[PDB]
Amino acid sequence: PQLHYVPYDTPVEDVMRILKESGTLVIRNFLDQNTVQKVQDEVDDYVRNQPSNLSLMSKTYRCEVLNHPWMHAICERMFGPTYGDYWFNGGAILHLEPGENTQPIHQDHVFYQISKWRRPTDPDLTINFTMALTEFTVENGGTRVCPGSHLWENGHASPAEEDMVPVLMQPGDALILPGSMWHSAGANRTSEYRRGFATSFHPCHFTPIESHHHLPREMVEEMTPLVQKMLGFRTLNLHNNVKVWKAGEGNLEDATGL
Amino acid sequence: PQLHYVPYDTPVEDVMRILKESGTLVIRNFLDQNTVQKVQDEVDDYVRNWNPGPKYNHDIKNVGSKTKQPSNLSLMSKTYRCEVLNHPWMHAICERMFGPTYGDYWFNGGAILHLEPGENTQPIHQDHVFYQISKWRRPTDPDLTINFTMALTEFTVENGGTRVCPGSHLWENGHASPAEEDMVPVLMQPGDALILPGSMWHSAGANRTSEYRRGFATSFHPCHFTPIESHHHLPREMVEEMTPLVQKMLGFRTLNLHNNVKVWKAGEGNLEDATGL
Ligand SMILES: C=C1C[C@@]2(O)[C@]3(C)CCC(=O)C(C)(C)C3=C(O)C(=O)[C@]2(C)[C@H]2C(=O)O[C@@H](C)C(=O)[C@]12C
Ligand SMILES: O=C(O)CNC(=O)C(=O)O
Ligand SMILES: O=C(O)CNC(=O)C(=O)O
Ligand SMILES: [Fe+2]
Ligand SMILES: [Fe+2]
Repeated sequence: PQLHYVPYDTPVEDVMRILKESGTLVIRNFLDQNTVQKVQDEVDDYVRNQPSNLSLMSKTYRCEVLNHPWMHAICERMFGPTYGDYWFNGGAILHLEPGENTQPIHQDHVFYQISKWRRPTDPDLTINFTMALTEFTVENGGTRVCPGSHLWENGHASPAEEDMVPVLMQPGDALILPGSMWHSAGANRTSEYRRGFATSFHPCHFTPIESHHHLPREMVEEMTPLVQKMLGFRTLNLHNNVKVWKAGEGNLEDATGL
Repeated sequence: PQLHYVPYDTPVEDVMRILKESGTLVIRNFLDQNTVQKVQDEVDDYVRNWNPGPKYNHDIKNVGSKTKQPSNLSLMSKTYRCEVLNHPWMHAICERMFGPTYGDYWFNGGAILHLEPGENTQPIHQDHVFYQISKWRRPTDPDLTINFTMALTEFTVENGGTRVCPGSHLWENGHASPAEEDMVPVLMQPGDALILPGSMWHSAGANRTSEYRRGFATSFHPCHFTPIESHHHLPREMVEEMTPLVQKMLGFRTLNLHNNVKVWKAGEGNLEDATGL
């Protein structure tokens, strides 16, 4: 167990092996700097002086970020074998004000009640992709992980604060956070904001944190068929090819003429 | 255990008690006959199957293309969505079965259960089999889903009335299905309903009569599970006429987990706020 910084061209099989062994990693140059700027600009345009879904606020988020090949290559190998389809769970902007204290160390899957039935050898209930807007430093509250704690049994006490390993990222790097990885944001002891944005996916049989059916139709039709399924507009296929999120007998996209 | 037939005014505690011991039961007079007949009429009025007259009628113009495929029961039948889904027995049981562990529940799926004459016996199964998380679940854990099978026609042994195996909900997950001789047919009049948790081994019988065995099913499951059916193709006029309870059941409102954490949100607010319900 150890925090690994790997390049963008790392083989997918190496990321999964590091994910199983260490429970987290950082994929550098996950997004290019211009995509990092576009999503912040689009969010700033929407909430120009209340924030809603990131896919509603940012065209780059729903058209570019949610089509990221790394997110889908990882999610396919993590959820595919057991659950079949996956879809978008939630997405937020992670903005730390200067002077913010250390966030409590937690696992993301704690709000799944079925996580208590889960065993550390089972596939994760959700996975998070935390992408850096500003740089992440140990002093501005960058996310801290506890490599290997994803294998701890249910009910294991949170890691001690001294066992937390800060994650250092340039803008565009991504930290991969499976739902079982103990982690928390640090205390921003600097004068500037530490800003990041995240995506999360989970099995299609799980209800997402966010619904996207308040989004206008043109916003939906400009999405790829993959992102449309991610955001809850297409019927999902379980591993047995039994279908959930159906429209009576047929597909939801056929009933809505997507 | 034993298959219990209980009257409508049975206390809620006794019903959940029976569900814990035997894993299933029937509530007599769950619905009145006229209500379940309204659902069928509304379904027939939506599908609009061609009904051949007494003799050939020399049809030329406007032939065919009238029949629609069956959609959600909440879309086809106003009685289903405006009355059946507000049933106090469904919500009393779902509250006590899902509330303490999952918080909110919502609609999972409906079904038109019509057994053809000569239909053979259905494989004996558990309804929660299509939840992969059922392999992690213990028999003492709460159920992953519950089904309410309401009879439209009479349910008999010969017409393939649903069979249950009382107590089989407590078997370990690796347990083989019950033998055919273990199954207990469920005899029901129109309006009765079979209460069917996801862990109860059951199956439709062979319909060895010349008439259809007809009925309707509702199912609910915890709010953190994705329902079989989506209802977001439904017209907005339809959603406005459902109760706030049914709007939450059919996926138009934000759901609350047990720890007051919200899922099915609209960004940071409620879905019903972003849609202006
Ligand atoms: C909005 C959320 C909900 C999320 O904050 C929730 C469930 C929010 C409420 C919580 O009790 C905690 C603090 C336990 C929590 C997490 O700890 C997460 O981690 C989650 C699951 C986030 C996550 O994992 O990914 C980011 C992108 C995100 O938007 C997510 C889905
Ligand atoms: O913002 C961060 O660095 C970490 N945030 C979380 O883990 C969270 O919000 O669940
Ligand atoms: O039709 C019946 O009596 C029982 N049906 C089922 O168990 C089913 O459709 O899953
Ligand atoms: Fe987190
Ligand atoms: Fe069944």
